[PDB]
Parts: sequence; C-alpha cells; structure tokens
Amino acid sequence: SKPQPIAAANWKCNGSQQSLSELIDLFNSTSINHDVQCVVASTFVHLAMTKERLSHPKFVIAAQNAIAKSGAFTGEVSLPILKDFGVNWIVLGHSERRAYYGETNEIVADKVAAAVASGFMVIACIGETLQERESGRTAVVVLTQIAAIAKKLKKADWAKVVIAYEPVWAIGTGKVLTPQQAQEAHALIRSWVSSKIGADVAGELRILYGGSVNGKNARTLYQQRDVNGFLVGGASLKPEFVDIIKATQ
Amino acid sequence: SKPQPIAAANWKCNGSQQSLSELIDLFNSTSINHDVQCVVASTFVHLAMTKERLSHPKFVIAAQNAIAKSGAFTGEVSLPILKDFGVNWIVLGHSERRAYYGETNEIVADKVAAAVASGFMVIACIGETLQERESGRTAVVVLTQIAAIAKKLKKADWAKVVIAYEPVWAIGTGKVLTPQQAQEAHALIRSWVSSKIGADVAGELRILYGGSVNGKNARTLYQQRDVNGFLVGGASLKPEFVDIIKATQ
Repeated sequence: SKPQPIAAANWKCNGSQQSLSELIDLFNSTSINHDVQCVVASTFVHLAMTKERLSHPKFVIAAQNAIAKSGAFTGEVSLPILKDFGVNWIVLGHSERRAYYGETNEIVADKVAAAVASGFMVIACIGETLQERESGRTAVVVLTQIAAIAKKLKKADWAKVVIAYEPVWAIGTGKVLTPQQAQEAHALIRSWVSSKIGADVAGELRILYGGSVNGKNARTLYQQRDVNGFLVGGASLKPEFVDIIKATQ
Repeated sequence: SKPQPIAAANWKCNGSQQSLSELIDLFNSTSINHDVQCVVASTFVHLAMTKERLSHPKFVIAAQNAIAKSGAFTGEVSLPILKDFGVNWIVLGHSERRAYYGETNEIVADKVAAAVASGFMVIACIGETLQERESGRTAVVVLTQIAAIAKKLKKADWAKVVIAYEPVWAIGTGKVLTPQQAQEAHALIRSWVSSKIGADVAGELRILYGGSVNGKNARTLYQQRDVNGFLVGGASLKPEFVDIIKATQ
C-alpha cells in the first residue's frame, strides 16, 4: 500500500492578509474524506496569521526556508526561531533557492540535517534542469542531489523526510511531466533509496511530484505507483488546490 | 541643528517569543524625553508579535530585508507583502547580506529604490572591509556604495532614506570606531551628498553609526557633529539598548 499522501501548497513569495485569509477560509470549509497530510508553506511574515486562522486538522503549516542557527544573519530566519514559533514543517532546497540564492547540494543537505535534528518534518527538493534532461542525465543529477542529503542523515532520520521531485523546467512553465516520466523519476529515486539506505525506508518514503501540477492533471499523476502527492506552486494560490487534495487517492 | 536622531535595534536572526516580549515590555516602560525615532528590526517571523506588543509611540517596526516584487521566490519576502502587513521601515544592504547573500552595490541600490518607490523609510547600509580600511580606501569604497544607491534615486527620494555607516570590521568584533574616525567617515559621506545631490539634502540626511555600539560608548559617539544615531546589533537584544536611546542628545 502507498504511504500517507501529501498535498503541499508552496505559496512562494505571495499573498496579502486578505487574499490568504480568503483561501484559508476555503480550506477550512473543504471536506477531506481520506487520509492525506495537507501542508501550507506561507512566507515567514504570514506564519502568525496562518497558524491562527487555519484550523482544518488535516493541515499543518510550513516555512519555505531557514538557516541552521540563530545569530548575526540579518534578514534570515533560523530553525530555532521557527521551532519556538510552533512551525514544525519546512520546505528546503527548492529549485528557486538553488538557482537564485546560492544553495548547493551540500548547503541543502546541511539545512535538511539541521532541520531533522531540530525535530522538523522536511520536504527536501531535488530535480534536474532542462539541459540535464535533454542530455539524458536526469537520474545521475537527481541521485547526486539526494546522495548529498543522505550523506548527512542517519537511517532513522528518514522517518522525518519527504522528497519533492520537481524538474526545474516544469516549474511555472506550464510544462507538466507526463505520468510515465513522473513515475520513472520517482521509481528511480525510490530504487536508489532502497539500495543505499533500506527497503523499509524506501517503501515508507513519500516522493511528491511538483512542476505545473493543477486540478486537472493531478489525479492522473497520482495514479502512478511511486507518486505520493504533490508540491504545488501557482495552483496552490487558487481554489483548485482543493481538487489537487481530492486527487490524492 | 542636527536632524531628528535614530536609535535602531537590528535584532538580526535572534529571539524567542518570550525573550523578545520581555525586551519589548522594557521598551514600553522606558521614559524617552527627547525627539528620537526608535526602530526595532525583528526577523520576519516576529513582525506580527512586535506590531501587536510594541506600543511605545516613539518606536516603529522594520524588516531586515526584502526583495522588490512578489512572485516565484521561495523563502523570500517582498516589499508589497511587508507594505500590506503595515511594516513601513526597512534595513537594506546590511554587511551580512552583502557578504553572505550575494548583495552587490547595484542589487542593494535596486532594493533601496523599490522600497522608496513603495513608500518605505529605508536604512541603507554602507561600509568598508578591514582590507579596505588598512589600504586607506575607506572613502572611495563607501562613496562608491552610496553613489550606486544615489544613481537609482531622485533628489526628493532622500527624504525617505537614512544611511547607516557600519565598517564591516567593527560589526560584532568589539572593535568600535573612535569618535574621530566615525565623525570623519560621516563627514565625508555628508560632503559627497552635499556636492552630488544637494546641500539641503545633506543637512537633513540622518547618517547613523553601527559596529560595536553599546550603552557605554554611545553618548561619546553621538556628540560628534555628523553622527545622527545608531544601528545596533548585539546590544539591541539587551536592556542597555535603552541607554543608547538616552545617548542620542
């Protein structure tokens, strides 16, 4: 049987108090009749209002980034600050951070490890560029990214990790992977985890797909054996996010 | 006469709800009997609680960083989000961001300009490294940094700008500038502003000193003719921040 699915909303750098409140009210009103962990990753500014207003028990709130430790890091937010604030889920190594904000495989790996050590559930992101996909190097690239994360974890730590596989070229572009492409990518990640870490870990691991997921394409993607839910960008700011939740069965 | 002084607390990446609440209660209880703009720059996570709890009218709250626009920038916070959230002051181009987080002179300048255009009061940071100071290149370096900011502003925009001069080698190191060094740096910045922008602008501009300011050294620094207050790191997390406020006269 698949492990528990996840439907994660990555709001990215977006939202007004009014527009996020309206969306949160929709989520609070939504009937969810199967076991799925819903996640809302808001900007840091919006965490207070999202914690106060989101009350649907199938939802948890997440941060979109952190640094490992408090200290002289003007502009940044640390894991102890988020932990003190009652935020226990986090997205780390998103493509945008790897591309724009200097996060190498090893930097991502170190953030993931600090977050797991702090007690967080972590959605760790991996995925190849268009050039890498064109060159047929998807597997080596994504397995190198995950091997970097794995290097800094113990086997027991995987109970706290979720992988989001998001091809860079699929993010925000309207180019969604076909169900067969998503399935093969997730399968190859899982096979690596089974072989390098453990079969038990591999079977329990949630591997989520992200990159132009919407209410119309989600259900077909979810039917693939190795897909355990979604990390959703643009569509997570819209009512159709609830159709993506419904798609996780 | 000097323009209105500023005493700005840069909390950096620090604080628990409990420890910041205790400090805010101290600030709320503090008698401030002269005209000084106090600023508290908290992490993004803490803005909600600081807005709710800080009620002393001589204080405003600030963000420690932003990006110009909302959109697909996972982990980041934009100026429209802060504006919607009622935060109207911001620190930009802090040394830590220039050193760790890829902010060039031109990136800082563009953030400053977007923030002024959005309606923010901006504390824009400039300052030279130890090597630059040793080589006698302080003036050219800091004037190059400020010229980059100035390039993206109109003269009328300066009513919204405050400069924080913070030698990199003075930050967190316990190496405070002597009053004469601070005075000459501020004087040379002001002279440049007078000559390149306008004498009126130069006279109204707040130039704050930062780098190991504490309750013991603040009053002597403030007595210098071209010093208009302080950007305070480590000491702003401590009761002695109130002694720095008292020093601005």
